[PDB]
Amino acid sequence: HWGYGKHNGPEHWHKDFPIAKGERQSPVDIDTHTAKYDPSLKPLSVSYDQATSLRILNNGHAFNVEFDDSQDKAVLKGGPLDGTYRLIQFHFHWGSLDGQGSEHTVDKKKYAAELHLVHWNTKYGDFGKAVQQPDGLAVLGIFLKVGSAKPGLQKVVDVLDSIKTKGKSADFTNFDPRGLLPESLDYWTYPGSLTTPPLLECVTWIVLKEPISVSSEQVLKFRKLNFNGEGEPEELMVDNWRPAQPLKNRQIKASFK
Ligand SMILES: Cc1ccc(S(=O)(=O)NC(=O)Nc2ccc(S(N)(=O)=O)nc2)cc1
Ligand SMILES: [Zn+2]
Repeated sequence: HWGYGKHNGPEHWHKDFPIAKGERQSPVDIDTHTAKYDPSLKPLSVSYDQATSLRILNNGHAFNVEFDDSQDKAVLKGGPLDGTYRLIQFHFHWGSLDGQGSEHTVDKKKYAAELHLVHWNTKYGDFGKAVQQPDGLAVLGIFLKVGSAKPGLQKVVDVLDSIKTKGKSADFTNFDPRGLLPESLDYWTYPGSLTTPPLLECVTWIVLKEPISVSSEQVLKFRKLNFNGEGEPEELMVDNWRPAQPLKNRQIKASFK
């Protein structure tokens, strides 16, 4: 019964998930002047050409577009990563207003939303094992700002009416996640966690510098989703973001000067 409300929100999570106050929690503020360029960081390799999307699910906190991760079909490699990480799902976090919604912040700036492409390290065999490892996951984070529409997002937006409430899913095949990527793959990277319960400290975060633009109409449709199940009182799925957590003993590295 954790959530994003007054009585079950991020400030309450530590009672069920003590790791909420751990040493490598996410998200964080990215202080751009303190992040250090790391010349040894390899270029990021995003290989989504063979992606097989399957389904879209409202899980009561966000919506997940799920992929077939039983073969190396859509993988993330390079950058700070050792080995091959398979795409399992993507989802977003967003606000009730355009001035908030992202989890990561940049010099304390909040974006309207944040896209998370979640990948797991193939050396651990499946997602459940990977989340128990400090290098188990790689999440590619992409900021959304409100401006021009993102054409590649529209197919997602248009199916949302069919998964309005918690527990609803719909077929979502042949979706190409390359249409959600910005031009540049310049990034910041640091060791962190899942940003929702169970908050496991198993994530290498790769957060892209360049946001994508989405239209006001696109984000408004995100905000029509429901946290609640069908036949329960309507509570709009908005402000499903965790705020910035203490950086503690971590350095954020940049791939770019
Ligand atoms: C092993 C296992 C653990 C947790 C789940 S889950 O579906 O209940 N939770 C989960 O997937 N959490 C999660 C949390 C945060 C993020 S995030 N927001 O950091 O990208 N992605 C996924 C499933 C299998
Ligand atoms: Zn997320």
